[PDB]
Amino acid sequence: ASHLVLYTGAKMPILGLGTWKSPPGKVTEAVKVAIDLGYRHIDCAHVYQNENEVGLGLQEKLQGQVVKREDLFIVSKLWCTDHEKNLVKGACQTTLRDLKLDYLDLYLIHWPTGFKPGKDPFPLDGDGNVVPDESDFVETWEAMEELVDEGLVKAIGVSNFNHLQVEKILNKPGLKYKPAVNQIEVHPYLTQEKLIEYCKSKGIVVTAYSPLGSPDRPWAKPEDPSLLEDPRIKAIAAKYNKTTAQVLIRFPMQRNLIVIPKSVTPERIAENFQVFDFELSPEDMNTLLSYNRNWRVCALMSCASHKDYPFHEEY
Ligand SMILES: NC(=O)c1ccc[n+]([C@@H]2O[C@H](COP(=O)([O-])OP(=O)(O)OC[C@H]3O[C@@H](n4cnc5c(N)ncnc54)[C@H](OP(=O)(O)O)[C@@H]3O)[C@@H](O)[C@H]2O)c1
Repeated sequence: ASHLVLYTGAKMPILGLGTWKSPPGKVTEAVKVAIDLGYRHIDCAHVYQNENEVGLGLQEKLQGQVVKREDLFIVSKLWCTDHEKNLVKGACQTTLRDLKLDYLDLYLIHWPTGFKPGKDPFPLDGDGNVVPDESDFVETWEAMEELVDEGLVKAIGVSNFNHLQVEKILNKPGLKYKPAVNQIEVHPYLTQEKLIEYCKSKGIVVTAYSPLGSPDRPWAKPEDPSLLEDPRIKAIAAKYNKTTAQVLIRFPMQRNLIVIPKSVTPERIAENFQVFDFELSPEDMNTLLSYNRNWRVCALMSCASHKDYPFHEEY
């Protein structure tokens, strides 16, 4: 479509640049190059440790009159150690200052899981699992609502919430704003049609993260399945005279999901924008959907015992 529309009215660009694992000394040029290629949406997060450097690229493009702030759709996320209601405004302000922006277009609760506050991002105990705080994400949701009320963010949403977690927000007494977006892992090996269908029935947009399976994820050990080099999808690419990457990016788009592929490589940032020039015929769509192995790349195993760990539920 080019954009999907959130329930607030705001047009959210269907393709965005992902910045997880984009190193601080590469992400400014990547952001700059992307905006030069026409990307108008950047997905960021406090925990990626490069929002300052994202802010540099953006500032350059905005002072250089290459883009108007209204044309940009910048997303960031509230980290797990900042879920306590009193910590939320502070975390949104750090992110705003680092990004050098006055408001965010979308701010997401990054994971349902609140971790014990402190500077350490993943506070681990002696057994090695993560330490929980004393908060419920419904209380965090309320402080996220105050950010809308003050004009710090134009829309709020969640990420990696299962449908019962989304339900607990939707059914909250006093709910002022509902999640405009649920950003979740989606790719052939985790097609997520139940959660997607659910959010779509509730009028929540879906952003598919890790559209290519994340080759650069630290935990990639040699025996892993590589979506990009899986001969089956490379074959349907060959037919399309498109790459495995461009077709794995076209797939969520054809499902009416926002896609945010990550690349710091200029050439691949341009290739990933070169997806608006074709359609996959319905057999192809069915051929990729049938690869649902329910293979998660972002499982957060360290937090599997957490009361709000999202993935013990089916969807
Ligand atoms: N909410 C959440 O919990 C959450 C979790 C994970 C990810 N996300 C978001 O989703 C974004 C994308 O997911 P991801 O970074 O995990 O992985 P991804 O987009 O599936 O894959 C990124 C990897 O694939 C490579 N790649 C990108 N374009 C390519 C192309 N055109 N051809 C060949 N290889 C290509 C990248 O290499 P180079 O970068 O070296 O080019 C990088 O190694 C993240 O950056 C982040 O913003 C959100």
